Amino acid sequence: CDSGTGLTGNYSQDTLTVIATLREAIDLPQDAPNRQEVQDTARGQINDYISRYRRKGDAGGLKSFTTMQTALNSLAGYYTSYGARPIPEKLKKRLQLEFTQAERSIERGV
Repeated sequence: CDSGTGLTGNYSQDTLTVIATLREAIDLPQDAPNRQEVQDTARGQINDYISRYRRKGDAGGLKSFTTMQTALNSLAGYYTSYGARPIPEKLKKRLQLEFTQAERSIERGV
């Protein structure tokens, strides 16, 4: 589609920045009755990070990075035929688990 970019995967800031678009998609303001469209913009980042800036700081235990791949598969699951139906378990669970694992964990609370 458009593999390649200039991403630099700075660090943590870049980690939340990417998921931030995802977490915003699952529950974007009422100014976007198309959680799927906004997700499209995120897809670009994926190709950029995964298809241009895959390198980073893989300490060999990153629980967040592993989720990015777990939720990624789930995300695209919702965009399927654009099913405007209740967020499936794997979607909500992965997005919730990812949103929480992303938002909750990165938030540094527990």
